[PDB]
Amino acid sequence: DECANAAAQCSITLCNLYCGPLIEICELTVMQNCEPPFS
Repeated sequence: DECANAAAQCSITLCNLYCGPLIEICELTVMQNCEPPFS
């Protein structure tokens, strides 16, 4: 999925692109593994 890839890519800019509700767990995971907001 794109939402999955977005998290795997450590990007908020991808997270929001498709994750909808999962934006939260997406951003959360990206926080968890990485230093968002992605550039």
